[PDB]
Amino acid sequence: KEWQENKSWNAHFTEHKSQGVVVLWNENKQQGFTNNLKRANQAFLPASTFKIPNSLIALDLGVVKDEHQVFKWDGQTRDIATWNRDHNLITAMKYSVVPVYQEFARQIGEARMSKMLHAFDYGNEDISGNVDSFWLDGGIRISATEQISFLRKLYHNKLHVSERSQRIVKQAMLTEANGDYIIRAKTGYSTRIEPKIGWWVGWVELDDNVWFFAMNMDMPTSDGLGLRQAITKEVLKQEKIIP
Amino acid sequence: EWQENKSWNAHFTEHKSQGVVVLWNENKQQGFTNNLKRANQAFLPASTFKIPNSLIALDLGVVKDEHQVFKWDGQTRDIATWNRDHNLITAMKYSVVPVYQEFARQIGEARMSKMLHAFDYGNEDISGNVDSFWLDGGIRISATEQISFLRKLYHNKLHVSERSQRIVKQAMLTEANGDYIIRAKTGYSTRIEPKIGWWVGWVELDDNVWFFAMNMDMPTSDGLGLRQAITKEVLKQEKIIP
Ligand SMILES: *C(=O)N1C[C@H](NOS(=O)(=O)O)CC[C@H]1F
Ligand SMILES: *C(=O)N1C[C@H](NOS(=O)(=O)O)CC[C@H]1F
Ligand SMILES: [Cl-]
Repeated sequence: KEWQENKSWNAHFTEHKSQGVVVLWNENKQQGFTNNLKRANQAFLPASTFKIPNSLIALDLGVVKDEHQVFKWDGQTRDIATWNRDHNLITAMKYSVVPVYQEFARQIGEARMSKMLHAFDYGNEDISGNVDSFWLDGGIRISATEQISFLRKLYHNKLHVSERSQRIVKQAMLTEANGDYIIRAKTGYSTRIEPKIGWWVGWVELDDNVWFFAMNMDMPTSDGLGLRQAITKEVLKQEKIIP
Repeated sequence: EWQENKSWNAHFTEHKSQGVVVLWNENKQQGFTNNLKRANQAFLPASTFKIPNSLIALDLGVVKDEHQVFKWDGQTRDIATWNRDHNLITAMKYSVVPVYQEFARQIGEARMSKMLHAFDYGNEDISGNVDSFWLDGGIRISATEQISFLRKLYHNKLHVSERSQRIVKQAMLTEANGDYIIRAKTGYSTRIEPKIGWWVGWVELDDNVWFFAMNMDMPTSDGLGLRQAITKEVLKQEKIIP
């Protein structure tokens, strides 16, 4: 089959009194796997996973020159300590620094953002709402399977932006690497509009294959945020993708 | 500019080993070593030569990109991971000599010689076979010369395309987590005394980069793990990694 439902993965959610979906895509076999085919195709606010396309657009338009360019703290002190400092594209991604990406979005502006998301075939392509918040409380919606379609294009340098912009964002997505695998990914937490959900989207690079992944889960409180990565890794371990 | 810290000798002594670690603090423009003399002694690069080889092969279009497949020739060699297909990422990870021998042949002596001059790489001498000179030929490079070369690569200042430099830095990816990223290449000079192990690269932190280059005497393959282990003991002592 091209898509396979594996309800056995539901145990990794229920074991934590959680609900959500993991979607995997085996690039060599062109085969997908999920615990929940319906939720795999349900569209949600992307929240901080939108830093991938936002970074790409900012780079391709020269809003961001390169991964070294420094974005000065605005002096407004905020809840998350790591945000109250200067950043570059690498640290802004790592610490998911909202204010930096709000400024990128304002400099990209409404018209270029809407055109680029259409060029990317990104989710419902709807940027209705505030130009500097629509991915957290506007009209944009993307499903786990749509996140995978977008990430496969980025992985292959097939998005309609320069190869250089694609290579810089994939560098900035680096999360973990050892002698067994490389993960390039981005977390999100949709907190403003119900339902509150966590995201983790990206891919696992092996020696001879790539496994794309997109997961979301109900996230009523920040208490469960570590389960985004932990449930994903339980599934990757079950499927013998990582040791 | 250069500070000798003989207190690091304990990390070699403790493992009944001899060698040099060179660190470079990019933000402060300050270098540190256990041994100024050995830091400036030139050795065969062995598999550390895969960095400049990769760069030249990408810049000339001998390698199209990091996905291009180099087919196994069906000849069983001693290192099991070599006996299969590779791309640039796995060829570097497993240090696959046959792949790089073929790159060196397609590049040719003339283009190889000019590019190592452009890189100011070691003694820029490619005497010996086009496809072994880094293991038993004329090319030699010191730990301090590795750092100069790596700093250029890190900044995209080598005389090759930006694209070539980014692709090789991707191929050098060795380890990453929430505290650091290491981009590096191992080597083992086995043919001509002194038999040594290399580990060269850098540690990316949020707010700085620490370049490193280490070699150590390696009389048998037993000690190869010490290249990374001793380097990490020094990085942990200097509070660079936890
Ligand atoms: C993004 O989804 N953000 C920014 C910040 N943290 O994001 S992340 O899940 O840690 O990557 C707070 C949640 C939301 F506003
Ligand atoms: C290069 O140094 N090589 C190739 C191979 N392994 O190299 S490495 O130390 O693992 O990078 C065997 C020794 C030497 F010929
Ligand atoms: Cl990378």
